[PDB]
Amino acid sequence: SRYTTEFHELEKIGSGEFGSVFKCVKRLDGCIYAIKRSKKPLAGSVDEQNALREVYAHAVLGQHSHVVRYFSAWAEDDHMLIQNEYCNGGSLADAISENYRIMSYFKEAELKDLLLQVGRGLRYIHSMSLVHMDIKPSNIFISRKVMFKIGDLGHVTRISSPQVEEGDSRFLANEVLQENYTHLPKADIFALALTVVCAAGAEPLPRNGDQWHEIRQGRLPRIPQVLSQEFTELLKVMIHPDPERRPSAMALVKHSVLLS
Ligand SMILES: C=CCn1c(=O)c2cnc(Nc3ccc(N4CCOCC4)cc3)nc2n1-c1cccc(C(C)(C)O)n1
Ligand SMILES: [Cl-]
Repeated sequence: SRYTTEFHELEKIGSGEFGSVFKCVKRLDGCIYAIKRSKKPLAGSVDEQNALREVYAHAVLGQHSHVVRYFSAWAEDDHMLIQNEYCNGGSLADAISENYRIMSYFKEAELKDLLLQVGRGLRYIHSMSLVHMDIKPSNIFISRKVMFKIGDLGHVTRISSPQVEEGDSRFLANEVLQENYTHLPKADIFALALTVVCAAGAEPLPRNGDQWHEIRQGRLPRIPQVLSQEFTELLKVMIHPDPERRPSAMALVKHSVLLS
């Protein structure tokens, strides 16, 4: 078994319908990797398509400091395995949860730094004519003096040849729900805005109903902390009903409120 042979299992760091993810040390180089191990999905199924989007996403992407690095992927024992960079700070979701537990928080300064860094990742992905389509706190990973990296490329698709498996409904732009895929990069921007709103301490986001529509009308959820009217205005325009009014990733990373 390549998995057993090449790696030693240290700790389970994820589990779900996707299988499990393990912190592993690679015997040859002594480095830590995050390795996802899943039942090989039924051929011609949602999970296979999702799985194919991820491998073929790296085929295009390669390497960037704000995208979780991919090293290898293989299949054995009717399981599939993908070997990714290990980010020692867990996901933004874990960090948000821990903030609530010990009652800490991300400074506004740190919200802007999160926005800029994930923005740089998106700028790169979009420049390769791809879109992530599942930006949310659980898919942003932290290396710790802090690097935010975009992970979980299973929903990644082409801009020009749009093939869309919808992301989490809590972070999903209305136009994607309306099967309008003419500006998918702006759907990532919408989701990033709500991701920062979660980090800023907002209540849990709605999965549907009134509050869900209220957000897609361009109204931010309640943020309990003191954010400048200017940083707020940036987050508001990022969830603009009209996706063409939302800034692109490249406009985002060059925005004044973010510099630097
Ligand atoms: C290889 C799979 C994707 N993935 C990375 O590329 C990837 C890269 N880095 C870390 N670092 C890290 C993650 C959690 C912890 N915690 C340990 C204490 O309990 C709370 C979780 C610590 C480190 N994780 C990564 N991944 C990971 C891990 C778990 C779930 C998932 C998904 C599939 C999105 O649900 N992904
Ligand atoms: Cl666009």
